[PDB]
Amino acid sequence: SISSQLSQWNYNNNRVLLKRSILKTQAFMDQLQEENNIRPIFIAANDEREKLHVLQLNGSSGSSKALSKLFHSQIVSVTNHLNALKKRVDDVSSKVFITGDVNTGKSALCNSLLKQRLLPEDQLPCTNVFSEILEARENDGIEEVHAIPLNIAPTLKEAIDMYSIQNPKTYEIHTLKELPDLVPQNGKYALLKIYIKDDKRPASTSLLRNGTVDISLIDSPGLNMDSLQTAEVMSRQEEIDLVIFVVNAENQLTLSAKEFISLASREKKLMFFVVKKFDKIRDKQRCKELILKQIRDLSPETYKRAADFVHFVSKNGDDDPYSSSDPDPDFDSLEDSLRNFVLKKRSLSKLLPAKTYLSKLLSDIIMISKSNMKNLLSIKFFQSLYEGTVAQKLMVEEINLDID
Ligand SMILES: Nc1nc2c(ncn2[C@@H]2O[C@H](COP(=O)(O)OP(=O)(O)O)[C@@H](O)[C@H]2O)c(=O)[nH]1
Ligand code: BEF
Ligand SMILES: [K+]
Ligand SMILES: [Mg+2]
Repeated sequence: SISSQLSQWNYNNNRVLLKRSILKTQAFMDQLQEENNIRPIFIAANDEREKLHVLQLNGSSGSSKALSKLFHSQIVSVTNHLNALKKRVDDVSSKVFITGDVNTGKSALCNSLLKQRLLPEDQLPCTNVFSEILEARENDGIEEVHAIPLNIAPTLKEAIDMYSIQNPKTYEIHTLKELPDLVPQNGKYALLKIYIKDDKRPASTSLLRNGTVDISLIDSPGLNMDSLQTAEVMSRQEEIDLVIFVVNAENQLTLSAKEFISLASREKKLMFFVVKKFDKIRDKQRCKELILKQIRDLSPETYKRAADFVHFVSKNGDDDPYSSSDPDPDFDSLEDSLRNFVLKKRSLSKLLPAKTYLSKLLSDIIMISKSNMKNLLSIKFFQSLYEGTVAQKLMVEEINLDID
């Protein structure tokens, strides 16, 4: 159809423009890394309103060689993030990350979205290993679990990245119902690839076989369990396009939740907030007000669109209650907003994280440049960098993603 073809043509245009800005911005990062290597860069002391958005420098030239090394590792971190964004902008699929504190109902929500009791769901801490659900066409139609062993690479990210269906040395095969035995084994597995078919449902009601976009769901291990587990959730975030953040109604957004949201918000201006266990709350209106106020503070653009992105969903499994015909307008409304965001609003759902991150990073570089401008060799460098990064930020702000 016309409006579908129009979204595709707009999506391709925006993807071209963002890729171009990513490459230019990486060059500025490379230029800043070389300059700092020969003449360490002055870092100003920032109050809270003027704190940098992406370049996390705990230290300043007034109060803090060791500052130079923190800067270098900051640029490396940003470079890795820009590469991850560039991979995502070029990837046709949409990866959805379902995360939150332990025991908020993450796996129950994934079962809800898949309309079956597939992922282990339990009163006590359960999911210790990233569980990615994909349609089985990627695995030649075969429904099974590929369990990626930690011991195939030095780091979990590297184990994940060397997995190939074509190379059996990178995974163990297991049946779908071995999953309750697999998801606790974070001392053994980096990640579970869970391949399923959904052949009895039409594309209109099938999330994984929707017929226009390849989607995978990643069920996260919980926040606030272990330092290593939290660090892995923090870094998996930048390799995924969309976050669904799951909130326990009794606790609202805890400090561990806010630390994740605040880190993800460097690129994810928009994200879903799904509040579970609201059915248990006695003072429902006071609870709802608390949650909404925290979202306003942590994710103001999500708050403006709260009707599309904030949902209260009590569906859980503790005959299959996830494919039951019983009416559930709360879940139905979440499923509809998710499909609309992912399938129809691709420029926003896929590409807004790239624009948001570039905008904030260019801002930071603009601030550093202004701070480092009147050796005189260094003066000319920061004048060129100021003028170039200013122009690039204006170009990124030109890119209009709200065209669907
Ligand atoms: N009453 C109620 N129980 C829920 C809800 N969501 C999840 N549960 C239950 O809470 C427990 C934890 O769910 P689980 O999905 O394992 O949470 P996860 O650890 O965050 O993945 C399970 O017993 C679920 O059945 C909800 O909205 N209401
Ligand atoms: F019990 Be975990 F938060 F899936
Ligand atoms: K649990
Ligand atoms: Mg779980």
